[PDB]
Amino acid sequence: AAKDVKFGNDARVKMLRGVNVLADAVKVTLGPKGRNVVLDKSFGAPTITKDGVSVAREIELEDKFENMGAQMVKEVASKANDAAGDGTTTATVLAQAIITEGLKAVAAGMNPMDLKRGIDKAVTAAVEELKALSVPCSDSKAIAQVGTISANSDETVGKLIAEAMDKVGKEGVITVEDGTGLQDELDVVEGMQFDRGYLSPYFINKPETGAVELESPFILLADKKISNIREMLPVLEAVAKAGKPLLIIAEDVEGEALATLVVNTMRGIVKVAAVKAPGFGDRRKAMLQDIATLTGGTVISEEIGMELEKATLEDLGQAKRVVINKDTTTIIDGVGEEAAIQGRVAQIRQQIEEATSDYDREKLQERVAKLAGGVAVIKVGAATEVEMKEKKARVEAALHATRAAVEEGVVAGGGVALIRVASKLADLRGQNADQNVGIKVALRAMEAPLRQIVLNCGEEPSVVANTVKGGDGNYGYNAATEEYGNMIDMGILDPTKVTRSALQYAASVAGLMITTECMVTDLPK
Amino acid sequence: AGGGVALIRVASKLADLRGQNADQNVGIKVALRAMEAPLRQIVLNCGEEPSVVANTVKGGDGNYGYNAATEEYGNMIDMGILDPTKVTRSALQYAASVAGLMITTECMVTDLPK
Amino acid sequence: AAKDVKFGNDARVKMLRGVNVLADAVKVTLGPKGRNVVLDKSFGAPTITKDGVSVAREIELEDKFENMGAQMVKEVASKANDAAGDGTTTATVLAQAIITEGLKAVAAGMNPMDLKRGIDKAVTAAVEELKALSVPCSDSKAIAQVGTISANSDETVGKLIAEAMDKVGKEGVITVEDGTGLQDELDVVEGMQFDRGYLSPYFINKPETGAVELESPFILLADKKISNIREMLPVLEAVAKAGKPLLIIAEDVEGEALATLVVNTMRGIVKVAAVKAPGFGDRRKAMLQDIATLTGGTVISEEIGMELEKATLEDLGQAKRVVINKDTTTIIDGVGEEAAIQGRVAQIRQQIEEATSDYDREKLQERVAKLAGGVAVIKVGAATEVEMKEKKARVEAALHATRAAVEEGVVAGGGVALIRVASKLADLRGQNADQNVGIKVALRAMEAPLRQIVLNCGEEPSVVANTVKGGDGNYGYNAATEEYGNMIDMGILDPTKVTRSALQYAASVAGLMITTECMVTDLPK
Amino acid sequence: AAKDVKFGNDARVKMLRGVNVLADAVKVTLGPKGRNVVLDKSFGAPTITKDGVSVAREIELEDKFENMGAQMVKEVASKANDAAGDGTTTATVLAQAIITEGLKAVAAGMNPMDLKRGIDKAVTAAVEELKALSVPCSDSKAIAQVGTISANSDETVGKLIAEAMDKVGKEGVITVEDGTGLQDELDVVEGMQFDRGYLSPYFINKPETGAVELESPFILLADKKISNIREMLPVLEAVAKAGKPLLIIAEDVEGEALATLVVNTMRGIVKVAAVKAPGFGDRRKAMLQDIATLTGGTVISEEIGMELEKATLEDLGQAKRVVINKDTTTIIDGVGEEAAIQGRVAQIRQQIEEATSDYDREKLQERVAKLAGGVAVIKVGAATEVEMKEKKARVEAALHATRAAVEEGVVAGGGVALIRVASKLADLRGQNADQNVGIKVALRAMEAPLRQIVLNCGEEPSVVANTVKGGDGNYGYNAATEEYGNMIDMGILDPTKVTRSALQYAASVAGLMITTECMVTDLPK
Repeated sequence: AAKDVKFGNDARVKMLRGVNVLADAVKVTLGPKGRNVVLDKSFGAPTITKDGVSVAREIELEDKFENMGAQMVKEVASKANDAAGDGTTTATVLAQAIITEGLKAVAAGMNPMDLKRGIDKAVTAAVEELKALSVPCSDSKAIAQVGTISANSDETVGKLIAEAMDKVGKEGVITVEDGTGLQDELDVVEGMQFDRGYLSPYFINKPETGAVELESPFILLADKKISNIREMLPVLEAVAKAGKPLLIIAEDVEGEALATLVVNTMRGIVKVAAVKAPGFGDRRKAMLQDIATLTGGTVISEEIGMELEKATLEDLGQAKRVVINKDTTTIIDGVGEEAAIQGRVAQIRQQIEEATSDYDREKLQERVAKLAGGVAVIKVGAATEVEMKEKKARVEAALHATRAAVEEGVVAGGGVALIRVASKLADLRGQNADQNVGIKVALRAMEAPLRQIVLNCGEEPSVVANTVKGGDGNYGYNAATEEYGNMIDMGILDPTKVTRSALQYAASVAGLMITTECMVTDLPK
Repeated sequence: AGGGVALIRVASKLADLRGQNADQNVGIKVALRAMEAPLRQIVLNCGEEPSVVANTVKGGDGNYGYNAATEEYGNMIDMGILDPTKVTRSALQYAASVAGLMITTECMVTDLPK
Repeated sequence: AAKDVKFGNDARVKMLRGVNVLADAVKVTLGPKGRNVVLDKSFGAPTITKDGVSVAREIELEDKFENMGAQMVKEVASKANDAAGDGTTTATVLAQAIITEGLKAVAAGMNPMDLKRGIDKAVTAAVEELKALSVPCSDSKAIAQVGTISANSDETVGKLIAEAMDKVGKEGVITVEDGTGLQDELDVVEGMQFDRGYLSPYFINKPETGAVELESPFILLADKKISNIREMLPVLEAVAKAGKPLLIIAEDVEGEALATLVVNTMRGIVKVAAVKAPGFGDRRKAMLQDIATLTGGTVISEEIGMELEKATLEDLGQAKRVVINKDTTTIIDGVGEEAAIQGRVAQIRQQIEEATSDYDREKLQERVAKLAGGVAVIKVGAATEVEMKEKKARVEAALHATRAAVEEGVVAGGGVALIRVASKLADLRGQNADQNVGIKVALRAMEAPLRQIVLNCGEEPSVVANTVKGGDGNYGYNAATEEYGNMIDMGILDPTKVTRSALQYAASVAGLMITTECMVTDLPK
Repeated sequence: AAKDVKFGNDARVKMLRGVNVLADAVKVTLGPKGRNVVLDKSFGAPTITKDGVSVAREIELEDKFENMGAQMVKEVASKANDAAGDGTTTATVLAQAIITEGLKAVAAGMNPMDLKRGIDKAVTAAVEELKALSVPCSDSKAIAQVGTISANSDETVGKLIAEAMDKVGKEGVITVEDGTGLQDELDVVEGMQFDRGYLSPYFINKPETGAVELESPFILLADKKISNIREMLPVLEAVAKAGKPLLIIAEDVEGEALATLVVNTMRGIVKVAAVKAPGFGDRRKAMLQDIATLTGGTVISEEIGMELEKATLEDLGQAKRVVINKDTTTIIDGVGEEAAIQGRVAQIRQQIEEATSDYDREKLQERVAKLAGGVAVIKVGAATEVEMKEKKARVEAALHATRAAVEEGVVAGGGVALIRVASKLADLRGQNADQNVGIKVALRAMEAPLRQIVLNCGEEPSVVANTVKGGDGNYGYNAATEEYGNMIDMGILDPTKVTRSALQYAASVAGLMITTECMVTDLPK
């Protein structure tokens, strides 16, 4: 209906002022000396937290425009978390910094399109100057130190992780279950994991992690699209019995039978979830077959004349547990006998011999790895339910950030990482003044994360920063101890992956906004 | 020659075209000066005075234009900057259709703001 | 009483918005393709003009602050006119240009104090790059061409001037009287001129020129300060008779007898005017003596026991006409007999022989020059009163601008002068970005004057400027003909002095304003 | 004080809307089928008239700007009347026409400065195309027909004029006095007339004509400026006796003794009036001498040592009547004896023999003419006071318009004159479209005057115009008879001088306004 449209300053100041809220309202839970943000709840008591993520989710403004802004940068930062395991709070505070100075420039008479390049250059450079500091993390000794710092100095964790990776390689699968009663457990089981997520939220039964979890469920393997729920019934009812939930893996599921299951397992009538099959094309119909052998089931395709109506509970796959992120599935321990599995491996092991191309080769070594190096399972320790559910968490967080260190290393955390990088590129230049500025902006805006935590401590950031700059190396300022030194030795660091993601995604958005001339939203009625 | 020149080119030749009464000669000048738009615009999305870039593309001939991306002139065709003819035509005609109708409208009838 | 006080943006935007009026309301009467500005009068018909000066005088805003700004820049430009003979309209439009971009900068985050330096450097440089183009004007042939272009191609004028300067040196005195009936007249008379102005306006009887004029007046020469009007009466009454006005030259005249005469010759009771004696110290009491011999009178000092009460009409000086600018007096043809004058010269001619220092020398060659090379008098031609009063004007304007060419040459007028200069200094830099910008601002702001006249012609300035830049030399754009070429040959030029003054004074102000943080005015009540 | 300033449309629409009143409120009293305009008076009854001049005087609007406009065009039209003897109403309606279409153009996107030229060309052309139709008026037969039509078909007048011109040449002086009792009288007396007006209004004792009249007054002839009223007393009192008024002729009279007499003859204490002497320079001191011999008095200059204090009533000039317009004096019958006058002529008659130049010659034949061909005096007829004062008027109006016919002929009046001219110049063109339009505008705007009178008759002007155009020659439309034919034969015509003046002055103004971008007036407080 009748829209409202704004251009120029207006269209932007709204965006700015709009993000300034999302920012200012998160840049406090920053660091160790971070403050509390109270998030009013409806029924019950307010929620008091310092989790910059939860504080974000609850942001949404009145003025349709301001909101629009604050709703974009909000949307991008969320991506950093999706990749690394943290940073979103950082991203957000970075973005704010660029945008604040960017728009301060644009409106001063400089070209937007250049300021965007100057910025992207200054970044593309700093992203590498950053890969410099990156200090490897390959030996299972250093892996321990990481997980140990991610669990708040709990040595028990660090080891647990290291012991796990040393069983399936730092490129393997790792899951965390619940404990059976004190004494941490660890063992390897036939499993798998592919890059597919849930088809729609709601299936979500654990809004804490933001994913789904089904125990001893049944799996549906059918090659084709599913719209007519009718095809389901003969199986959705054979699965109402035995009282076990169901997982759906097929070419896809559209609006009909989709919005159907989204409601049935919503009232509590047989819980089910679905996700697109793996990959596409001709290799799709093959990968899907592995999952079948892996879970003692059968593939249901139309190419051989099989219908979803003529399928009992025997033709279904089955495992002892499965998880499914926003964009990541993962099967744990399947019924498949080590006979048809070790044999399916032999068939694929030969597919590599009759290899005629490099591509055909790659996608085969991948298919095997996931199928032979099963999955790692860590059952957290214990001593009372309350403590068990707390360690479980610190483990996931640790394991996570660890993985991301193994990949691109780790670097002087706590805000230095950036001030360091950005202190070298002081000579970087572009083609026109309007681009040189697009840079200075991007640098001065990396001094933010630190300058902030130094502020959540009532200590003049003006200085603490100036001083961290007046040196070199991993020399930083420890937020907690209020004394300087080597940030790495002091145990203050973040995987490199994240300090990067946060710097890039922040840049992405800020850019777009600096190069925006028009906004179109509904009318305040 | 795409990227806005196509038009400025054509419209630069027809500088002698005339009609029957002043009120028609003007109906022309209007239509020409309005073809210098598309270019004059992209030249604006680059913060470069369109006033000039246009004037200069006019002060020549052939497929000589201004490359928006490179910020340097030359042969628009060689430089890989072009649009099928069909389109640069369609757009010029349909735009004309409408504008016409509106310029020859004396009455509008719509529901009441309630 | 209760003041209102503003700081920061506020204090400035008011100033800006305040000058934007004074500017935008004068930058139209610019050039040959200039428009008309109507200045409402009370009783009678509106005044229609294109004289950017008259349009200024009538500017004064409501909002005490906006007015404050517009009232400063207004005050400085007026100085250009005072020195050269034009430029004020230019100064004003220049000022606008700097300030508009300066404040656009300050408020963008740059240092004010630097922007001021960057600007002043960019100027101090361009001022010389300008003395380059300056093409001399010493031979009485080129002098003619100037006066001729200042009189709108009237050769008769150009000659008149040249013939005049060739009688008292290009460093002499020149005045324009009224004609006696066709046929231009020219002759030399015993006179003098010193750097002193009226003590207060009002004495002004010709608000057109803005000065005072007294015919066949009496002169008062007394060495001392005058506060008690009582001392005057014995002479102010001997001067009510004979019906001639009176000129006062004494050490000074303070609040008492001053605000006294300011009112007496206001009602029409004996017209009088006063001005500080010449120079100061010991040489003051001497210079003043020359004026006496020069005008057949006597000096009245307290050092010999002379009182202002005991002075008849015989002890008074007398001439046939005197003028007195804002800061310039000038005596024309005095009663002094060529006996005591040619003798006073002989006395001073020797003072130079017994010269012991370079200073003592200088101030003696000056005293003689003014006393020996009397004054030039040009009685304009005729043929009806209406035409006579029109040529008289074109002569003053011409003579004026000429003088200013003789001093610092002439240069490609009509806005090029500047675009030229400012096109070379493209490499000029300072110490910090915030100073480099203080420059770019000052250059881009010199392209204004032209960019404007090109606008009073409906021709895209964007181009006409770009094109005048894309060359070199005195190559410009003729506003009148709408065709390019050599601005000098085409007869389009302004004395160098002025194009300088206007650029400097404009700079002065803009500077101050860019370095202002507080404004203090009365309350809107 | 605090001014208000407007630019662009605003500055103009105000002016337009402002004139539209002055116009619309006068363009009705136009022609023979003209309507009545009621002009409220304070004390008494409203004034009902059709004299577009009187209706103008009483216009002055509220909105400072609209007024400004309506006050300019109002001021220029008044000039037409000053030269010719009519037209002001026409000028005003012309101006309106140009301005209305001009600004309609400017604001449409065309250049103002061009539109002004296009217009001025179209005029400069039409002004001549007009000198075509101009049909001579030299023979005392055609002169009669003119005066006769200017007196509303009263043959008696026409003759009176003709008989008068035939006594002092169509280049002589003619005045209208009051009658002595029926039977028109006519005779020649020693008099003179120069181009000088009253120094300030108020002296005006007959606000009907707008001039001054003194019977059997004394005259003051003094060569010099007069500021100190003191110099007067010894004579202003010798003139209080004898009870006769006084006329002042001197180099000039400034602020002092001026604002002095302006008040003394205001309370009724001895009526006096003053006017600048004739011409300037050296010939001024001579012309003034004639006036002396002419009026049996003596010249009072400072060059021979004469003071205004030492002058009785014998040294004063004297005549039997004098008149003084806005810019025209005129002496009637002086005491000078035909001895010193016929002798002064002989002295000047020789000045011509010893003639060395063409200029010196001219100004001598002029001095004699005015002095030898005295003045004509027409004492209107009678039969009751009321009718006598009515004929007197019709005579002045007639005599006037006649003079103006003798000079530049006469042409098809009643609005055709213009439509005719403007119908030929249909091919006239300029340099750019924006100038061709500046023409079309100026032509279509000449069809106004007619188009209007045709409207004050409820007859579609659309046609009557179209039809007068569709022919040629002096073929027009008679407003009164409502039938066409030869406008000259039908007795419908206006001196050429006026139809010109009105077309030019109207153009002048309209121009200026079309080329105005700024207005500056006081604040509505």
